[PDB]
Amino acid sequence: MSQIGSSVRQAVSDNQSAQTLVEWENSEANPEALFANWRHEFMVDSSKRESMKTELCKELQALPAQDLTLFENEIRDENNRALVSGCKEELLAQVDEHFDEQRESMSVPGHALKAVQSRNSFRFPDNTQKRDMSNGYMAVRGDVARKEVVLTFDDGPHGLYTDAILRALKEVNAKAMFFATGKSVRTNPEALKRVAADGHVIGSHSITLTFDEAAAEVRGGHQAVFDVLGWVDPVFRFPYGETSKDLKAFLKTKSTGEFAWNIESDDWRTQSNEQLLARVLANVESQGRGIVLFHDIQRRTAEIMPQFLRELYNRGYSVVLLTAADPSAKYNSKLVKRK
Ligand SMILES: [Mg+2]
Ligand SMILES: [Zn+2]
Repeated sequence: MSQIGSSVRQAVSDNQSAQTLVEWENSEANPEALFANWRHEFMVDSSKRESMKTELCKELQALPAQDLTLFENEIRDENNRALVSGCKEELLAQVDEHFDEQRESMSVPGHALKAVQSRNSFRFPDNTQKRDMSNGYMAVRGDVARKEVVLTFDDGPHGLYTDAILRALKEVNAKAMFFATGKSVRTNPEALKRVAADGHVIGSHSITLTFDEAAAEVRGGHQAVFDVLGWVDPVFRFPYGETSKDLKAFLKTKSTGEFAWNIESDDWRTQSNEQLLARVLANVESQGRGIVLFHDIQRRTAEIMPQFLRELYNRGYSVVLLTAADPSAKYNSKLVKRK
């Protein structure tokens, strides 16, 4: 199996050795990238298909279940159906059994795959705060008060996990900001509509360039949201670590807020549910307030969301939604083409 096995082991290794999100973003063995390349190889040489399948299955089946979670989204992705058809059910049983075991030790269990009403029976107060985005806006902590946090979710919607996150938020009257990506929106428009219907803010996150190529990436995610909903909030998040002064100026000209964050979840890193809750809550406490970075495409984030929300409440934190001061801004984005 050596090249496929080497790449599988490399994904796991790089995920553990990365010190930051940006470093992990720099990996050459990101599972999404690995499977995009395998789909291409599979397409272009039919003589290699059966051996790719047997090898991929053997190498993924060799992983400990917790490590296998790194590849879960690729295994679930119907685009990869032919690659994993030989072992999909078995792999997903291993991952599902892992999250079953993880759930046992939680006082407020969640479930990313099915609709569960958690044990949460509290309600965060409404707390929506307006920001003038007409000549842009740079958010790090978002100008919120002590013990206020803004929950933000990148790269969705996912076909399953986002709805679990929505259920968790709704149960406790929490609102959030979603920075959707074009690819996810095109795959899952009905899920995006459910996010919209639950009162959340929805902007975009680009994913990869010359200035014009980068600007086109900024427009494209915004356009995808707009094409589904008839609006897109004037909020945008760069590809992590982007420093371009030109793109920052562009956003201001285009009356769109630029959202960074100050509270890391590290939810990109394979880890136990326990570890993830500990890291994100330690960072909430360390910072005291601000903007939290989650990914609604990360299963484990959906699994821990009810528990996370209960701990925010227990710890005296309140959830804030940031939104444009101009309620019409979402219908008149300078990043989208009408009609
Ligand atoms: Mg505004
Ligand atoms: Zn992202």
